Amino acid sequence: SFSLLSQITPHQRCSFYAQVIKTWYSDKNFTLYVTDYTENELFFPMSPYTSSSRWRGPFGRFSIRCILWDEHDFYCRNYIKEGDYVVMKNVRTKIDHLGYLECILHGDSAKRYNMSIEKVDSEEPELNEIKSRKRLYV
DNA sequence: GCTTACGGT
Repeated sequence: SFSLLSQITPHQRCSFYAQVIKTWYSDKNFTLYVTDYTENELFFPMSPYTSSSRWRGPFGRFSIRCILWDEHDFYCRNYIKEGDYVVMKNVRTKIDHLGYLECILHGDSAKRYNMSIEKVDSEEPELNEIKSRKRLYV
């Protein structure tokens, strides 16, 4: 079952559709910042004032950081692009030191947890709520 | 795993 990002909670696995606002690969991991244009009280509040001008996403508590490790790194780092849509499945959630909720795709070569992330074609009807809610927001 | 809400690799 899928959840809107508004609905998800830390230390409970979740699946959701989202649009990618930001990517950044590093020597340690691959990070995404994603939104479905629903607000979560535990998300980081992005400032309209100090955010990078490149930030093509919403402000306030409307996006979430996703850390991708290992196999998830290697798969996505030169594949998932900013603006792309994704479905993420049975990902783990946790907080950072300041209490902000984020999600994590950790190593799992045994696939114990049935984790997956895959691109969704822009025209798929599954993305329609995201597109409308963006309207509402914009 | 994670100091970051940057960069453009």
